[PDB]
Amino acid sequence: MRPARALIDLQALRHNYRLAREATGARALAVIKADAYGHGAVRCAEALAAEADGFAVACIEEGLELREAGIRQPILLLEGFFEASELELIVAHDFWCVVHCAWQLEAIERASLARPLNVWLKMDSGMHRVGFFPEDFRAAHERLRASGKVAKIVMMSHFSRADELDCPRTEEQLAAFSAASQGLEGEISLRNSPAVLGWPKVPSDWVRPGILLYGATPFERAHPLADRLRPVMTLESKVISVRDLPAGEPVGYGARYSTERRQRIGVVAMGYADGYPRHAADGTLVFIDGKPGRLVGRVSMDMLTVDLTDHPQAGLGSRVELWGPNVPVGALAAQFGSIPYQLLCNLKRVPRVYSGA
Amino acid sequence: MRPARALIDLQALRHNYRLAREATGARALAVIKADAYGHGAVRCAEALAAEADGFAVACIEEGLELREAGIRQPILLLEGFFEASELELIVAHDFWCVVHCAWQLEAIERASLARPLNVWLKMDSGMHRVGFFPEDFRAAHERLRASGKVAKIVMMSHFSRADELDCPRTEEQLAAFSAASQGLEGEISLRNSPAVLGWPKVPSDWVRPGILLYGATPFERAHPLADRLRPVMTLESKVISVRDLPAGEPVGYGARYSTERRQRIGVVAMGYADGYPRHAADGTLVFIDGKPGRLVGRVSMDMLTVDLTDHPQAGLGSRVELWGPNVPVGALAAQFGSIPYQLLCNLKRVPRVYSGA
Ligand SMILES: *Cc1c(COP(=O)(O)O)cnc(C)c1O
Ligand SMILES: *Cc1c(COP(=O)(O)O)cnc(C)c1O
Ligand SMILES: NCCCC[C@@H](N)C(=O)O
Ligand SMILES: NCCCC[C@@H](N)C(=O)O
Repeated sequence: MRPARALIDLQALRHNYRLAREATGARALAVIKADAYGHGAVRCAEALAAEADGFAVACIEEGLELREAGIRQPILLLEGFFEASELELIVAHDFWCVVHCAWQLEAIERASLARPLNVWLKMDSGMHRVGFFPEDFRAAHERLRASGKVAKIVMMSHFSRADELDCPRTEEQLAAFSAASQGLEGEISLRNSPAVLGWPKVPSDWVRPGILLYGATPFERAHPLADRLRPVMTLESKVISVRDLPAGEPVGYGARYSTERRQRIGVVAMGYADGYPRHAADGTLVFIDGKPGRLVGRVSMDMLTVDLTDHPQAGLGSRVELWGPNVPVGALAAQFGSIPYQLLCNLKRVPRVYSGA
Repeated sequence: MRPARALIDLQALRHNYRLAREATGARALAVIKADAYGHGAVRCAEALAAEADGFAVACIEEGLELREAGIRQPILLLEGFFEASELELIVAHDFWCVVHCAWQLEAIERASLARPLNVWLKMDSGMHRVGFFPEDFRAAHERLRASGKVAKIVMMSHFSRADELDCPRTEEQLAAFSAASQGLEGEISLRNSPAVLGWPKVPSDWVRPGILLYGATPFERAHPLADRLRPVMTLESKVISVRDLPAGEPVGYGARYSTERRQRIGVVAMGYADGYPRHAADGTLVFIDGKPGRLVGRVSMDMLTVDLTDHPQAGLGSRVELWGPNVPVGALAAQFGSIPYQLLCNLKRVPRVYSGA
């Protein structure tokens, strides 16, 4: 069969979750939306179940997936419900539910509920994605309280630029949040991975680490705490064909790359349909049999090419690391204006082989 | 549940397959590797089964998927086998098999085979991906013939730049192929979608249309025949939140976009984990309730934002077309240096709803 695969190190996952808790002194929801950012939500939840305060996902189906698999820890629906008809199963499966807008509030007020809802009331404190404006937040809170449909309320917001350590936007958003929620009782939840790792003045009773769990830094440069993260996914394959070429020969579609000299090229069983980025430029780092090398030629749907010229011992069957502990996925992604989040989420087709369960 | 979904129009698929056959007068393998470029290999094969000469996939597992579903038409493994241990099931499932390199040839020569193999001998005629060099092709052919392990041989190659209609690389590759295969008996197979649509002087007994099946042109400009293709996938969702903003307010992560004026923004239940590109720039075309609109703000993993200011009738629950028959997926992709192939292949999480079966 094809030698492509994605290794998922669950010990590394636990390590990274623990770092988040230790750094903050807060309860932490492991953010495992989008199939744990491509790593496998059920398997990652199972691995964290014994020690996690809870999980967070994008929608009720991701939530139900976890419940069907036997996850009993709290689960937060980060966007709430999309249809009011979801409410009976939200209550029955005991999902914690974000409320970010007026129509959701109204649906709760007129809904017939078997048990009260645990609501995470979301404020738009400056990212202008979802949530109530600061000036509308108090009234929303009082309406949840008055409804008799709501048990606890957690007050929440989310940062747009916490990955920019020299940008004060995070400070501004916190100030707006604190001013608009002042005097309201309940826990608060503000911090994502960059704020957990890099913004120690930001408060939170509940933190919400996503990308750090997977061992990719959200930051563009080294950081003493993010430096301690352990990459979870290794995307790897093998060389399936070798070719000797004279200089000036085009490699792959579009001839973006031509051989610079007489070279030996290896074809690898990996391509953009698997999630490896088509945008990866010539000179992109790869590891070949445990040594640094480069990608040359445009990535195809199923296949990619690497330079074997300075790797005389390498050839057919050599192992190639596309990303992992030697080839950081975030540095790769930022090369062409992406973030590690996207590449990890794009993982498809290849087997996922879990270790450390 | 979340309103995101991908519509797959199987009538459009059949239409596009038929165009390829009609334009060429050749037998056509429907290329449905990578889960039919994200559209669903089994469902697309089932839809084409009654009229298709055959299918082509990337590997034995994609082949087996089709056989398990009851597909009885020929199936070509475009990269052959990755391990010689695949040969017994290749023979038993009657897979046509590419042979592109010496180690595969050698494995066939020493393999014990229950039935002979139908081999597509692949030449590297200038793309320098897989296949035998022209000067090695004849000897490879004679070795297959002499082995007594091989029934038919189809002589094949593949073009690197046929999507560039003003580039003579396609002509050069054909010349090299014809010169090196001259006098050898058997059918030939050279044409992919751009060569089917745009290079009528190129011969082929078997054509291999992939991207045109899905109703996306491989070309950067209009073309009379590619213009007749019908988009197969519609990626759509709905507006899940609306927000009025003053001018100069940042929208989404990174604040790449700030409101230009007083605006109304809508949050859509679609993001890059679903396959919608994170690279999509502000001003990207979308269709909102059947009318042109634009994307503003950076796309998030699960959510994206659109400008509703000039859409006074639109709001909560409005339908948004991300790509499809009004919003061409190829034009979107080429905006930021991608191709339609990648975006379609990246489809994840959302339901696929087939019509026309
Ligand atoms: C995705 C998400 C997170 C996790 O974000 P990271 O930046 O990956 O840590 C936390 N909170 C919310 C509201 C999210 O949507
Ligand atoms: C993917 C593939 C095709 C189909 O290509 P399109 O450009 O999508 O038409 C045809 N032949 C080979 C060898 C392929 O790998
Ligand atoms: N068919 C065009 C799409 C990209 C590459 C593809 N030829 C592959 O088999 O990898
Ligand atoms: N969590 C960061 C990844 C991108 C966006 C994500 N916040 C969403 O819920 O869409």
